[PDB]
Amino acid sequence: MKLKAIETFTNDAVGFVRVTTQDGAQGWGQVSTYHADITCTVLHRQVAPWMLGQDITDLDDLLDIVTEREHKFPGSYLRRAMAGVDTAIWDLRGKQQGKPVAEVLGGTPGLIRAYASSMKRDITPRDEAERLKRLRDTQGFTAFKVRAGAEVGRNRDEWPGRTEEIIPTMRRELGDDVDLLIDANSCYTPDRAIEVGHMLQDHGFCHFEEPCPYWELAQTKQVTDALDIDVTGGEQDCDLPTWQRMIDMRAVDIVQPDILYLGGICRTLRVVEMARAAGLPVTPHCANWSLVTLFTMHLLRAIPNAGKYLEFSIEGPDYYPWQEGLFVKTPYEIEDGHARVTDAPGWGVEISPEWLARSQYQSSEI
Amino acid sequence: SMKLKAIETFTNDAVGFVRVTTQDGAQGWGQVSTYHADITCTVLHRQVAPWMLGQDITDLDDLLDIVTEREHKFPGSYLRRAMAGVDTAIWDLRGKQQGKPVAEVLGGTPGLIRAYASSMKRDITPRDEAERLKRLRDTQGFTAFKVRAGAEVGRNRDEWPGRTEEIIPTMRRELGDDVDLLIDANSCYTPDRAIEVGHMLQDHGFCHFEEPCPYWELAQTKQVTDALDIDVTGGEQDCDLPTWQRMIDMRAVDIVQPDILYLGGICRTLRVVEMARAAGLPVTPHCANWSLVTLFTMHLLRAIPNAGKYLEFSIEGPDYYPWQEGLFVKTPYEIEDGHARVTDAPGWGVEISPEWLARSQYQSSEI
Ligand SMILES: [Cl-]
Ligand SMILES: [Cl-]
Ligand SMILES: [Mg+2]
Ligand SMILES: [Mg+2]
Ligand SMILES: [Mg+2]
Ligand SMILES: [Mg+2]
Repeated sequence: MKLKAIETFTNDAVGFVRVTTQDGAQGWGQVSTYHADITCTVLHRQVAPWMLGQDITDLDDLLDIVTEREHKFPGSYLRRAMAGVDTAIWDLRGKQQGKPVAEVLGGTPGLIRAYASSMKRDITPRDEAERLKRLRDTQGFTAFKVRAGAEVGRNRDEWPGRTEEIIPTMRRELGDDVDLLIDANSCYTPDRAIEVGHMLQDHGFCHFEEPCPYWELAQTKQVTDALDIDVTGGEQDCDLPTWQRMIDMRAVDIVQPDILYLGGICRTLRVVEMARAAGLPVTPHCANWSLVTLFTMHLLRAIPNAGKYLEFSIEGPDYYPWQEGLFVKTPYEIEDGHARVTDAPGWGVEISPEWLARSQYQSSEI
Repeated sequence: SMKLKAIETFTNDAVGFVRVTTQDGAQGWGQVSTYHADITCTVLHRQVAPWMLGQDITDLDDLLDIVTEREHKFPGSYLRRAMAGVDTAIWDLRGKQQGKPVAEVLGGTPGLIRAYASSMKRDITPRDEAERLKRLRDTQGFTAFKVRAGAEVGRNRDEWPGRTEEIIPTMRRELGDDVDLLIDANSCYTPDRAIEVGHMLQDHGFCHFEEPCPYWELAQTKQVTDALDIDVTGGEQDCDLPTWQRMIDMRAVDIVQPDILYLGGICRTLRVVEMARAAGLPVTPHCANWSLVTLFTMHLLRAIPNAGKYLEFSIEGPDYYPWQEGLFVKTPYEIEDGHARVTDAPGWGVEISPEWLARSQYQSSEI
């Protein structure tokens, strides 16, 4: 229908969005995490003005108008902001139809296999394998991702030999009955990445993520065509034209869009379409317990070319202190290695009234 | 001293200035890109200052790369708009430390730069547009003029039926045969429609066709460039260096037009200038208002080896840019027979208005 108001409730780490249509119906979404306060300022300054009082039936076209009206601001922030209104609108639709978003998207509620994703690089290989082994046995995870090199470390490792050690260590401690994934986070050059690539293949890994600087498509494509193991990437890509370019030249084997970094469900679905047309699987990026993971769970239960599993961060409050207490009831309980999309209308989650009380509020209305 | 001790911003919603201070106490003034400058300044302190404070600014290029790598999850305009403010303040500091205008620090010399009168309006009839530009031709001495075609990112639609068809011959008729005529479509057309418009431009001697197609569709722009004889230009919204490399490598345009502040500063703009230089392409930067962006461009144009034909010079008044009034103690934009001037004053050679600063929103970061 038509939007009458857009409100944001945020702190520096995460911000939630509530949209209200003319008839009074409301929906809840979330902008991308990290510097969420800046993102919400951008939302009211450059997104709300173009969406308020407009028909949201053709959301794709409306979001395009936003980016065209703000064409002088290509990049992350505008899209992180857009994602908040988009996701709130989908929650609205689900609640209006009495269906979870997965169903509105043409899918069905149910379980989704998840892979335990480690975010740490400072942690020692021994301690990593140890905590992931406990999760394998207590939570039922059958897929695990660890870190390689140093974050955008210009070919330098977290420390001499960490990557060499962590590769075999993980396969040794977790056994041969689990899937192993690794993420270099744009640390290596095509050649250094190829070196590491072989060490990975020798130990059974099946996922080599962001081996080279993500903005250097060519370098990445060199690794992808040089290795047999799957090379993946795309989490930092929020530009659709660049997405099409990446998929046409096939710089990767698996595409990994982040629903919120990309600009919402609608825009992510465009990448999903580009991916299937090229016959590529979609394994989204979602690295924390904000709503980004839940949004991805609904998406994976609806798209025809979904990857093998849902990225599920296994970090605690020491890494993500801000994600504690966000919801009345967490939607992230794991059941034998799987997450669950329930039949609750919309996203099926409630933002903590206490968290909202402490948030910074801002509204845009017509 | 070459180590930053502090970074301060003075801003309002339209424009924000940056002052940097080295450990020895030396200071330089720069500016972040205009428009939602308050947000840009917030981004500057949150995502730029933390990586630059306390560091040696001798190799500013590498330091700026570190900023983009540390903030790799934030590709896009805002981070670069913020970085541009620290970068330009550092160049002012260097010029002042050396007693030289930035143009000289960059390897160039002070002097005149030919400017082209740039109209920003589409909601102005071809008749009134020609009239005001003709008067500027006679009173200011401009010999180059740029007007607008189509509707801004108008999806092939014109501001109104037939406006572009009328404005082309009107400018040539009214301004005469002895002036250069440029036009900017601001991403309005599809390649086919742009080519039709291109033919009209060529039929009336225009020499510059800017941003004919959506700027993010390099292949579309290239099709136009390849089909038309008239120079096709673009690049003002491009802040990504690898995209710049792709655009130049594929020869999508005939003239590159980086905006010093949208691109992230002088250092980063110089990287694009070099890409263009090696490829044999000229550089005609974008600078659309009387904030410091135009002055920064003036200094750059007095130094690069592959400069284009002229400096973009906005001729809009306070009805269009109310916020650019009273920014400086003395305007650096007085025109002399169609030319702007870079003086030998150290640094940028300008002083921010104390009154404007008094009314600004202040924020500082220091170590
Ligand atoms: Cl941005
Ligand atoms: Cl860049
Ligand atoms: Mg990753
Ligand atoms: Mg391969
Ligand atoms: Mg232009
Ligand atoms: Mg040509």
